[PDB]
Amino acid sequence: DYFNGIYGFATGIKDIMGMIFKTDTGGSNLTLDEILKNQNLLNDISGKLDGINGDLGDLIAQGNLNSELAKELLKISNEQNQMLNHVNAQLNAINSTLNIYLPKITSMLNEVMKQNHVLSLQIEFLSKQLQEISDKLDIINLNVLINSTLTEITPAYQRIKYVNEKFDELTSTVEKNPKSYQDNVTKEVIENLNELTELAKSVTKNDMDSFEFYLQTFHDVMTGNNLFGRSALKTASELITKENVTTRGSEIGKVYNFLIVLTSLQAKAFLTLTACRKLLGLTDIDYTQIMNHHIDGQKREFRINILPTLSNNFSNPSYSKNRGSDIDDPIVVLEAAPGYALIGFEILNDPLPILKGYQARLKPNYQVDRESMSETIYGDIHKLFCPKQLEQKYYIKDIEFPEGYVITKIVFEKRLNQLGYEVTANFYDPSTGSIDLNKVKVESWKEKSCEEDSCEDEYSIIKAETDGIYMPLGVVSETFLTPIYGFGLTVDEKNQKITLTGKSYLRESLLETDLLNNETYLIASPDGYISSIVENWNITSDNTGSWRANNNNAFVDKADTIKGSSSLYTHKDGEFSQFIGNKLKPKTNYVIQYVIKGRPAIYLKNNKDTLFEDTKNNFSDFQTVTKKFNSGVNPSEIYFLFKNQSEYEAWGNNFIILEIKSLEFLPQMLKPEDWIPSGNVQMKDGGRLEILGDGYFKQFIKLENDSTYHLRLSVKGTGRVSIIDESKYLLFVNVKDEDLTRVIKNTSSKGECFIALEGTYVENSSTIFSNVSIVKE
Amino acid sequence: DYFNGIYGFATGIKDIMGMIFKTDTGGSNLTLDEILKNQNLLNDISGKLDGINGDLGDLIAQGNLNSELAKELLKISNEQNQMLNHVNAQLNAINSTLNIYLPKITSMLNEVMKQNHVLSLQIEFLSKQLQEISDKLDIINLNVLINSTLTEITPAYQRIKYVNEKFDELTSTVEKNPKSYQDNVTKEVIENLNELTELAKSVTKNDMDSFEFYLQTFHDVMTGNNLFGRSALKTASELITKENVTTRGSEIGKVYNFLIVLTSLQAKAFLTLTACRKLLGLTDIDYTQIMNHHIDGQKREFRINILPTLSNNFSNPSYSKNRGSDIDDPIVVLEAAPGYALIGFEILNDPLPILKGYQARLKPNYQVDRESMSETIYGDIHKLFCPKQLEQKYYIKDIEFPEGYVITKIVFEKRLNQLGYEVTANFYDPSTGSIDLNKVKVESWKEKSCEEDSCEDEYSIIKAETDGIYMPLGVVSETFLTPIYGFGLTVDEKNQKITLTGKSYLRESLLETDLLNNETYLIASPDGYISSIVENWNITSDNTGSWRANNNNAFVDKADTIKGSSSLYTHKDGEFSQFIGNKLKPKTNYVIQYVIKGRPAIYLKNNKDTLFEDTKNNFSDFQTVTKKFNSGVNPSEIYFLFKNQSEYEAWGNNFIILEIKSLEFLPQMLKPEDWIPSGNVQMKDGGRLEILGDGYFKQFIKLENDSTYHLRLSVKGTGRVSIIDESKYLLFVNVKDEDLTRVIKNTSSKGECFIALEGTYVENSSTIFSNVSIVKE
Repeated sequence: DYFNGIYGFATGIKDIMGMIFKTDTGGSNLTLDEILKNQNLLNDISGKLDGINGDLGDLIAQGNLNSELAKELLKISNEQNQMLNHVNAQLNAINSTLNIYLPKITSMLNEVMKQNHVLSLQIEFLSKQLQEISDKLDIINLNVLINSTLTEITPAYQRIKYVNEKFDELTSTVEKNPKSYQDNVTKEVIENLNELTELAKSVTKNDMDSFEFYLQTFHDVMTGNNLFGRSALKTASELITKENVTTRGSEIGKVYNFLIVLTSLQAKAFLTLTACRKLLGLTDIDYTQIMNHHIDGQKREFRINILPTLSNNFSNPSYSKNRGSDIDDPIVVLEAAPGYALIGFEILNDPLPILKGYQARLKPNYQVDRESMSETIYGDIHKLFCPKQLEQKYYIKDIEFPEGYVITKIVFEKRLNQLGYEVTANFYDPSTGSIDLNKVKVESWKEKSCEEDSCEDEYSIIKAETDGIYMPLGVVSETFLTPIYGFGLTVDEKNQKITLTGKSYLRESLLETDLLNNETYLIASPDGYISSIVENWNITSDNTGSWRANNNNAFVDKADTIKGSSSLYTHKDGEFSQFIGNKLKPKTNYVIQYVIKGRPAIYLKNNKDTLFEDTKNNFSDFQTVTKKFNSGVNPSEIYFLFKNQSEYEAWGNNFIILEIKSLEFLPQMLKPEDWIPSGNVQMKDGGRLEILGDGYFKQFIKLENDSTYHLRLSVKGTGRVSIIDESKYLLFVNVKDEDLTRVIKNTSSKGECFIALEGTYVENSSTIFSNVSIVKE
Repeated sequence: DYFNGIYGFATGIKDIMGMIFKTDTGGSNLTLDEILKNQNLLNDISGKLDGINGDLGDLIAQGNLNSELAKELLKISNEQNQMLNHVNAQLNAINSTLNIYLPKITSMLNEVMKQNHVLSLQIEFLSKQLQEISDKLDIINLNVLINSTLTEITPAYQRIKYVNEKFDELTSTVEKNPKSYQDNVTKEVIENLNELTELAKSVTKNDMDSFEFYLQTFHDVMTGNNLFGRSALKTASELITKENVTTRGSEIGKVYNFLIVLTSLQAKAFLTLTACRKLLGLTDIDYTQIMNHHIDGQKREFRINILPTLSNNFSNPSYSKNRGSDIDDPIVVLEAAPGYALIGFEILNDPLPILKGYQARLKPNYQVDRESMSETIYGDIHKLFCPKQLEQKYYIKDIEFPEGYVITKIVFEKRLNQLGYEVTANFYDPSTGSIDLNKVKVESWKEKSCEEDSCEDEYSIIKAETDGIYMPLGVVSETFLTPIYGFGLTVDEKNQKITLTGKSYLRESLLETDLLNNETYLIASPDGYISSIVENWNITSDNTGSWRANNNNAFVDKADTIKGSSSLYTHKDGEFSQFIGNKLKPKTNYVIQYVIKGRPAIYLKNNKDTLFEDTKNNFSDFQTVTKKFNSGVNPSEIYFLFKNQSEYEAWGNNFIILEIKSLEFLPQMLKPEDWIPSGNVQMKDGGRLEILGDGYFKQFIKLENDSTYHLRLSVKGTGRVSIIDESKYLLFVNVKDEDLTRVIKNTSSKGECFIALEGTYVENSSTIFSNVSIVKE
């Protein structure tokens, strides 16, 4: 969805305050002292004693009686009236409370709970994100300045977080007015009474020589007004900018995220304080002024003396050793739509090495639209990034366009292990969010020698080791998706690892909107996918939409196994159905992912073939799994079939399936169609040209004198290859199972030559070729 | 301005504490500001009694009874009414009591806030300077002490600062005051019993095993009466005096700033305690004596076992790289008026490399007068400190003097890149001030004379790189200006750093005054200029006896503290005229400096020429401008014109215009007037001998065969230098546009010896030399 930034969050908390600030208390002195469990018991005493006292008082008021007897009875009347009066006073306090106050207070509290929950959904993400950041940071070589802020802040932070947690949860677990805690029977007045008493005790403890001291000093330490003025913000900046912290997002991303965490903490605490006050008696204190002032102070700090020092450069978070190829010329294009813009990348490998690219339209001041977003998946990216036992040329540049431009299309080129690329940017307007389509800039070469002389040099090379090259792995994006104006590759072959890097507009993307208190619209980096062919794959709304269950044991049930999320539940016959055939293009790969608990029965069936089925694994706690498959020759009828099992209990949701864009290649001289078989030989889909025994393939191929040619191919099954010009062997090599790498030098093929793809000559032989590549140098 | 020391601040605090100790009413002379508790109790009793009396009275009104059975009821009614009159007397007494108590309290708090602000203004400056240490105190290697001490001290410090800020909210109640000062006619009884409950709470949090405790233990640690001694002050010194703090002032100045901060904090906290206890009823215990006790204890500690360990040495704060020169022999004289003495230096670079020095009279015990101070600006000092393209010699020579002596004139001399300097001090009486003019000392470069004839030894040399050397930059003084007895230069050509350093009387300048609580008239080190040809150069307030507001809207924008500090204001016609043509001297460079916001029209003219203008750069908030300009050929009529750039609103202040002392040179044998124009050649302003096309300048010069000579000159225009005897060419070199460095050995002279400054045969490019320097070695 959206994250409306710290200013919008503060406005939300201020509106919650303005709501609770007004409603009512009637004074009503909610002191816990009231026994509050004898509203029944005292009533009996009150009634009986009232009757007795009335009878006796009327007997006296009859008059006409022995004088001293009258005095005696009058004294008895006085005593009884005193006892009864204090008793009914206690009862009247209790009952006045349990009729006037608890309904009012319960209503206001129930109201404050929901909006609190809503605002907590605005930072749920960054919570876990800062948890992860804390996991991967090391404080070696810290200065005394660090220990300074640590001891200056840690108790206040401890207690502020603790109180926010405790109160916020107690807002929920307090019975609401349905019971009204009334005298109804009992044990409602044990448990709901215990919880109400605990709420009372907590809120009471918030008015003393503490917790308006803790809040204030916390704010001060943040702003950096302590005994020698070292804002914890700055020391956190220093700690984060220290390396070994290579995770998603750049410096600015991480520090701003930190400040989001802390500011949300402070605002939550202010809300809690005001709620406590109103929950007690009187003297409401409009804290909104102080809260806004403190938030603006911390933001001014962050803006002035930290932000201009940080980098928007962001790298892949991890690496991975992988075996790629050399006989191929893979070319990859990531071209956003004409009205779109690149907004980050991601590399996954678990189904297969896959680069993913997001794209979207732009809103002013470098803000992204939630919709119009799109994820695109690409194929064997390792084959572009990884060799197989041969060196790799990597041209490395810090390509960056001028300000106002946005990287709009990144095309990759690997030509005979020379890895360059193409970065093209368009013009964009921050004031209107509009991206121009008629003012572009291009970058064809990827070094500094071409940067200063337009001459080809200054790449870097990697000598292919055995196990595999450390290729990029993980997410390539800022913590908040953002159009980038800088990009580059910075491989360090010293240890055989590659690294991508870009420069983000995040700085200016926020400096115009948030730190100036305007409507901010960011988007947290999507941890997983965002779209799917399965419509409403994210079943949560208790509605199936295109989903369909043909059995009442298959139901939607937002609280399938828990109210936290829905996961289509099926037991012993439960089947969730969805026609999906119309969207899967034939002969195309697809990756599948879903979070499943139990052992469900999953099917991709067109009533004739089940393109995929998994019915084996049993998952206690919603294990997600990912598999792949290629669409059949005609999947136009395939359904989605979430069945339960033969019989079992099943859970499952977020059934994501996406097209894996097949990897393409550069042109060559060879053509998979110009081949000439010679009996007992059959070519395959990938121009494989398998020798089915005794026979061969050939294809006439024209050469020139002053041109160099690189012949590359691999075979499945032993065989041979021969380039005979007309009688002379321009080449003749025996190959068993390996990648041919011969490079024919300057030689004018007389007339025409051809490659006699002759494998071995026995009956049971199968010499299958892979990549008939005669790429000319 | 002025600053009256820790003792003066304690005097102010004690004065105000006495003031509040003597102002109140009684009433609570028998109560404890439970005036309210008894007041409400009495009110309830009056209400119930009145309700009873009403029923008795109307039952009487029914009448129709026996006389005695009525007359007895009549007597009972009389008794009840008299009882009600009695309680009404009591309650009216209480009403009048609190009705006097409250408004006096309000007025007292008003006065407390005013005077507290007036005092805190006198530490506000030196509070900020503590951050100039904060940024550069990244100190390590003994951090265990500054972990222990901080972990032990910082809670009490936080709490004290918090309590203090409760008096900004006191100021908020001061703001409230005018809303209820007028309706004090028995309406306050619940109006102004609210509207201050914040304070009524804060004060209650000043008892009971609490804040008093924190103040006490804080004092105890600062003095160092802890478990193991080690006052936080000692470790604070051990931190601040170490590891490249490299900011103005010495160990003494900085540690003293620290102690000023701490003692000022404590004094303000004691004032707050007593102000609270004067409110909230009364007990009237003057903490005066205890406060003076604690302050004197901390001062005794600081004097005894910290002050001796400190040094009065101090470096310049910053360096700057600037291409200097070797063709010039710059001589600089820094001499005070006879009744004055130098108190510190300052190097500015922004409008130009410029050296500033302050000189002033003396108050006894090494103190300085406010209005006797004066600033002086000298020219391009890089020409004195930095070479160009050659080496340069520097007489590192740590001059000193006996006590009672004070530096009075420092003369700088760069001769053939030999940099030495003569320092001339005078004698002075610590008592009565009275520098005497007849007991002087001169130690120029001959501190080696006592043991070695080579007075010219004990120096160093730097080789000029292509871009210049790190010349000193910033302020040369102690945190408080002070006549210095020590001075020297300690260049480090290992990193091309030139360093100025001296010794300050600070130790003595205070050891007799502040640790003895006497007068302590100090001056904090300024941060910019303090004098200007512009009178009231900032603004006084509402009064611009220097300025002439020709328009009406050309008023003072804030005119009183509302837009922060003073700023002239102009909009749509606005202008402030001020005739200054009498204070400018023709053909003299003058520095311009001022702070502005928005779009102003900067004008310096005599209605006949714009000597300077700025009509652009609409700044966000009060940006300062600093540029340069030369006085025209006749500035007698010029005056200032701060107008508005355009229809917009403008702001501006701190208009500074100062004369720059042009640089001076040692004498040399070549004379400009002795030049012989021989054919279409004329002299220039800078003595440049413009060779108009063809021709040459010549001038007879008697060289001697005993000494070595040095001719140097830079030219504009292709030319030839020609030193010929009557027969022989002693020198004949040609020059295009560059400098010239020639060393002639024993010059065999034949009487007719001269140099002919000849260009080349280019009629357009007039050959223009710069420095006719035949300086004799």
